[PDB]
Amino acid sequence: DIIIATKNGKVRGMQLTVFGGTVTAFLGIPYAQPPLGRLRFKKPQSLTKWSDIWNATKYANSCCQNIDQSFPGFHGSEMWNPNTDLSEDCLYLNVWIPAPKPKNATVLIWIYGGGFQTGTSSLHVYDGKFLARVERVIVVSMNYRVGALGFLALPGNPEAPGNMGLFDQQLALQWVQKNIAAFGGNPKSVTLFGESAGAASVSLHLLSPGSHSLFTRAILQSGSFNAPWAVTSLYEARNRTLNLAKLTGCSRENETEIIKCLRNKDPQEILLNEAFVVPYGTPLSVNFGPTVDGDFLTDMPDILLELGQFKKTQILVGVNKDEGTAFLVYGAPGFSKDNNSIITRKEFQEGLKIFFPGVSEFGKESILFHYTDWVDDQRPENYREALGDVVGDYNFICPALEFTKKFSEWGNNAFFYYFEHRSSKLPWPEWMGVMHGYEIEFVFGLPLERRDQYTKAEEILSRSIVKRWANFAKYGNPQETQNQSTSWPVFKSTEQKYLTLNTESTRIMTKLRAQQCRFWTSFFPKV
Ligand SMILES: *[C@@H]1O[C@H](CO[C@@H]2O[C@@H](C)[C@@H](O)[C@@H](O)[C@@H]2O)[C@@H](O[C@@H]2O[C@H](CO)[C@@H](O)[C@H](O)[C@H]2NC(C)=O)[C@H](O)[C@H]1NC(C)=O
Ligand SMILES: *[C@@H]1O[C@H](CO[C@@H]2O[C@@H](C)[C@@H](O)[C@@H](O)[C@@H]2O)[C@@H](O[C@@H]2O[C@H](CO)[C@@H](O)[C@H](O)[C@H]2NC(C)=O)[C@H](O)[C@H]1NC(C)=O
Ligand SMILES: CN(C)CCNC(=O)c1cc2c(cnn2CC2CCCCC2)cc1Cc1ccc(F)cc1F
Ligand SMILES: *[C@@H]1O[C@H](CO[C@@H]2O[C@@H](C)[C@@H](O)[C@@H](O)[C@@H]2O)[C@@H](O)[C@H](O)[C@H]1NC(C)=O
Ligand SMILES: *[C@@H]1O[C@H](CO[C@@H]2O[C@@H](C)[C@@H](O)[C@@H](O)[C@@H]2O)[C@@H](O)[C@H](O)[C@H]1NC(C)=O
Ligand SMILES: *[C@@H]1O[C@H](CO)[C@@H](O)[C@H](O)[C@H]1NC(C)=O
Ligand SMILES: *[C@@H]1O[C@H](CO)[C@@H](O)[C@H](O)[C@H]1NC(C)=O
Repeated sequence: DIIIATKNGKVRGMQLTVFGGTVTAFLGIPYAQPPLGRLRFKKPQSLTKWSDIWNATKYANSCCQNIDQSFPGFHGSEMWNPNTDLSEDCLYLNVWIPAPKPKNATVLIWIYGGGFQTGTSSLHVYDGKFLARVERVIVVSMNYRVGALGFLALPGNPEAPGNMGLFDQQLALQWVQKNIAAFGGNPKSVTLFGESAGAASVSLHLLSPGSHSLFTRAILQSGSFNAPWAVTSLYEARNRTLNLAKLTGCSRENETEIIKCLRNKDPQEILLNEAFVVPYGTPLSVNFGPTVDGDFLTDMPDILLELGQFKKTQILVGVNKDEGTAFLVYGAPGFSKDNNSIITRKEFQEGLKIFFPGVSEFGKESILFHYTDWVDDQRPENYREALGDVVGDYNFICPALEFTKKFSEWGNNAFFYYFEHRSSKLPWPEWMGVMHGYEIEFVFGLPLERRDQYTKAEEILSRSIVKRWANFAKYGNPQETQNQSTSWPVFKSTEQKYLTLNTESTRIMTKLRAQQCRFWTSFFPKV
């Protein structure tokens, strides 16, 4: 029996057998007043103590959110949908400490992704019990608000200021500062890590001053704030807020009266109208996301980055080979998870209209120009592979590289990886490759479980990734010093070296997607 006393009360953990060892899990610790009733849309209010022993023995409610209904029954897409009840009462976090209780352990804090509209910390692929067991780090994850309930913004108006989901996270980071010492964790050695919108959330904590003192280092997996889907403009955020007010009858004229009106609508009514607040939509459409609120973010983050105004520390940043493929079966004509999705120039051109709806005819032509100079015109998958690369280079790879370039320029160590291993278990078709989101199980040491059908080569690759991530977290340097591993160079805006992760040879390469990213980063922004 194990009971930790937090500043707000006592909490009872539970015991987990992992790899002939024992990990203690604390699942579902409240970290704020439930944002219910008059607290909907407002910032997370601090929590009143409890006298009891909170039985943090089961994952808490996931936050309200629309569910991806594109592949019922299919574990490839369903493994990402929430696996506890949805509920506005969802501000909870989890703690995996190694047993025997550590003394002064590095803390890893996981922020999930999901387009800022979806996600939950209780996913099987976010299970921190492995990392605690193998590397004796403490893993913490939290649920934060998503969609309108977590990112609605009427600027200046505390009734709905924006970035509430980000403030949810930041209140969790602070819970860890005030409480993790009781769990055997060193609040002075905290590494934020996250994926996709999680990764972009991590970058926004580097920029936000109120986060400066809540963490030590940062890890950005397939995502950063300068990604085109990541920050909403103050204009759009109001249009999207008001358009939502029409669709729900809640359109008033006193702004606060509008918010008053939405607080009395049902979570399902708000959930069901979010989709239409944009006039056109793409599969990469963050309807309600981060904005420049003058509280969490003081200015347009693209400026803060450019002018060095961020927490000075080490970052580890990477992306997956085929970031873009998953999105093609959510709309692109001629694509399917269930055939080889060979497509034509005309199908290719039509999918550009799908993925860049507001872009001029010449913008769409320029994308076709820079991705169809076929080295070999014979290949039939030319246009299929091109579109995946379009979406992946524009939405994920290039913004990650540009962020690492820019952030390293102010003198901090940065390490870049390129994950190129396709899971031996992966349930999606082969034309999709190394998909967005499918390094996460390797980062969390799930292949370390030999009773899971992963190959032995995958066991090692996970084992090495878990070592590298932990060393980065403890000592700001992501090396695997013992097993004669390939050393991981720092990323310098000059030479731009990165590490490839794979089951065969881990190599050191240079200037990833240089041709493609000069286009996306210098030309295309101007069209
Ligand atoms: C700001 O919002 C208006 C309104 O959008 C319409 O109403 C919403 C509730 C939602 O259902 C949208 O799809 C609606 O279109 C936008 O103006 C609309 O623009 C679209 C573009 O296709 C047009 O078809 C509609 O008829 C327009 N309706 C009105 C009332 O103007 C406007 O474009 C939005 N601004 C931005 C920057 O997105
Ligand atoms: C690949 O499949 C797509 C998707 O269509 C569905 O999936 C198939 C596996 C099969 O069950 C189809 O009958 C399904 O409808 C096909 O795209 C369709 O293509 C036809 C003709 O090309 C067109 O009328 C439809 O509008 C398309 N629908 C969608 C949703 O894209 C595509 O033709 C298949 N291509 C190859 C090369 O196999
Ligand atoms: C990385 N994790 C975050 C993976 C989780 N799902 C997605 O990221 C995703 C979601 C998508 C789309 C297009 N529309 N929606 C709708 C969402 C958002 C709003 C309400 C309905 C649900 C595309 C993708 C990309 C995607 C899908 C499956 C997958 F295996 C890996 C992936 F990369
Ligand atoms: C919280 O849990 C208390 C003790 O839990 C029970 O006993 C221990 C030894 C374990 O076996 C555990 O799995 C058992 O459930 C309960 O006595 C107490 O009522 C619980 N409080 C709640 C659920 O509010
Ligand atoms: C815990 O340790 C604190 C300082 O050490 C920290 O850990 C190492 C790994 C580095 O990241 C370093 O920067 C950190 O400062 C002490 O101040 C603290 O009192 C220690 N507490 C206990 C209970 O051991
Ligand atoms: C809007 O309504 C609120 C709630 O009564 C009120 O306090 C606020 O001052 C109003 N503002 C205007 C401009 O009418
Ligand atoms: C190093 O190699 C041994 C086998 O010689 C393996 O059991 C161990 O876990 C490895 N550690 C890593 C890759 O971090």
